Amino acid sequence: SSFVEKMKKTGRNIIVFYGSQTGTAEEFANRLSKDAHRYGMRGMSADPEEYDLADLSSLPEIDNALVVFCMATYGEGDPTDNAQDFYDWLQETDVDLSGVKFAVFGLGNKTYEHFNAMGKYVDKRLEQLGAQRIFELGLGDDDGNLEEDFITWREQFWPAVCEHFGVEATGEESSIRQYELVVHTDIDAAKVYMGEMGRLKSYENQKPPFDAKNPFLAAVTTNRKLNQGTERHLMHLELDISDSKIRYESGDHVAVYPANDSALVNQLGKILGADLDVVMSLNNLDEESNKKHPFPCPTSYRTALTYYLDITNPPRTNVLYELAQYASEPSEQELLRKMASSSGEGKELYLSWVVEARRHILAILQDCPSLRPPIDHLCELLPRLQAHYYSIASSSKVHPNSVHICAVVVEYETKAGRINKGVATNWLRAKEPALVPMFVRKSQFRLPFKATTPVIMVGPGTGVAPFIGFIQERAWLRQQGKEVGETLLYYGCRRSDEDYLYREELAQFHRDGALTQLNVAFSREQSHKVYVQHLLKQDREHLWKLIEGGAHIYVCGDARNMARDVQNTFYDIVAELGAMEHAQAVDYIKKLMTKGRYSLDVWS
Ligand SMILES: Cc1cc2nc3c(=O)[nH]c(=O)nc-3n(C[C@H](O)[C@H](O)[C@H](O)COP(=O)(O)OP(=O)(O)OC[C@H]3O[C@@H](n4cnc5c(N)ncnc54)[C@H](O)[C@@H]3O)c2cc1C
Ligand SMILES: Cc1cc2nc3c(=O)[nH]c(=O)nc-3n(C[C@H](O)[C@H](O)[C@H](O)COP(=O)(O)O)c2cc1C
Ligand SMILES: [Ca+2]
Repeated sequence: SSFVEKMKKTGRNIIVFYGSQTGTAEEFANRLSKDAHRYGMRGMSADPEEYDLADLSSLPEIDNALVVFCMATYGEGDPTDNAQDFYDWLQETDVDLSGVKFAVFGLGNKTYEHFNAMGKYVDKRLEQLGAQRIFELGLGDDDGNLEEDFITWREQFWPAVCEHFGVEATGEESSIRQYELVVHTDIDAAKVYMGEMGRLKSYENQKPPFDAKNPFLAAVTTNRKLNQGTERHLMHLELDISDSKIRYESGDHVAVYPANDSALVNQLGKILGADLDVVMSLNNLDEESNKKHPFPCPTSYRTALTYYLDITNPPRTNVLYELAQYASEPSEQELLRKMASSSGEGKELYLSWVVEARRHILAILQDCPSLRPPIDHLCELLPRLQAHYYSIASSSKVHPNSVHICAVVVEYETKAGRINKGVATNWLRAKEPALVPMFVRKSQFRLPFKATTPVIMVGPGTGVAPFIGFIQERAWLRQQGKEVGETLLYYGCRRSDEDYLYREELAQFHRDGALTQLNVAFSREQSHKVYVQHLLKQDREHLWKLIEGGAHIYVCGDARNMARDVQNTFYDIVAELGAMEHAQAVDYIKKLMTKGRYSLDVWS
């Protein structure tokens, strides 16, 4: 299957590939594909992995061929896994792509080292190869508002396509269902999905290998509150992976498929007067597509809203639009409709009423009571429930049959006056010591190859997680008689008497000599604030010495402000004691990252 041939046979001329890991690039690519119709074109969205991009040179065979790439960037400016083959292709190929027309929208996050590196590389590479850019590279920023970055970009993409191929707005704009409903009245239980992903019964009859499509149901053997206060809830979990064949190393991530709050799901059924226990199936009206269902079908609505659908984040604009038609009351519909406009008051109303106020789907149906959409249409609009990532807090050398998690429970109050709860954390929190569907995702965050190499670990708050495993492995290495270099932890929290994670464990590790140094910064213990970077600055002399000697630096935690301040402080350090300019120090540090001596495991 050549993607070009498939376009020819299904009559399409616009193909939008998506580089996606948590499914955002997918919806974006899907939304572009459906837009084609308004401009007299026929487009399709596709997963690059399922094809050979070297076929891009056969695109001229289709009249008015146009390829659009929605690419997301991951770990150290790399391609999502489904686009690794494509990336590999782009670097070794020197094929001539004259005649190919393209546009690229990258999904990125300014708070990461290589911002939108994938999108930038694809766009730059296609031009070098000869293709013709039909519109400027799009730079979505998940730190600002990705959605807005998208609709803004889209609004200027279509017109630009219209002007190049000589087409126009068919005017037409009638919401088209992508799936068709079918109720299953006479259905056996052995044929109904109860929340497993991929293969039916995969949860009950567990067989390896276990990965994202076949999660291992680990038993929760330990779940204890790590902090003293009751204002927040930091917890430590231990997951049994015995009999799973799963392997991991300190630094890797453990992902889990949670379930929504059962009461919130019930509230939804009640505000839609829908019997959630009705088994059903949603079939793709495009018989030639691979996505026969938006999620494992057949399955009840309850199972769908609890295990396969994201009903907690703020809905994207295109979702608020389709739902407007179910708003009888004049003023409520008004509200919803505009919320999709590019800019104007509509952008502002969306950011304020939906995003800032953090209104989820229920919250909306509650603040627009006239709005009574059918449960099956909603089930098609909403995004999939994603796996959630946590930095493994254990060393496989010490706990080969157990994966540890250190996490803070997300719970806060919204402007709208509701109590918002985090899906995975509240779900994990209610797990009594009983199963969690998980899988390990390999990372590049790793202890030095040589045990004698020093390590500087900077992890405030839950950022301390991967380091708990690092410390265990380093203590275990001293025990096996190996010589180990210095091991310093720069931890931080608010008050030694409230959120000091693993206080006794770390204190004990230090007493034993495993932890060479334990430096904690309490940000709210005195007048002003003490952060990890301040302690890092004070130790400039020693850190420089270790750094000049070949030490490995690790930073884990808040990506927004922490990661950048800690890095700014390491800049100053190298600049002050390295006898060089700031800009040379920035170079210095950035070189360490490429040598693998300054590793980052940051999130937000
Ligand atoms: C590679 C990686 C590693 C990670 N490692 C860890 C780890 O070791 N430990 C850990 O605890 N977490 C970690 N995280 C964060 C973790 O994956 C989840 O995002 C977190 O546990 C929250 O999930 P949730 O499902 O409970 O929240 P969700 O339901 O997904 O909700 C989260 C969203 O709620 C919003 N939010 C949170 N607090 C507020 C507030 N006061 N006001 C307004 N909005 C708010 C934010 O917009 C946030 O994006 C990691 C993330 C990545 C990508
Ligand atoms: C582990 C991880 C690593 C990331 N690395 C980068 C990065 O290097 N550069 C960047 O611009 N954005 C980075 N991001 C942000 C994503 O690119 C952004 O959230 C995007 O919307 C994800 O798209 P997806 O849902 O389609 O996979 C990262 C996100 C995660 C969870
Ligand atoms: Ca010290």
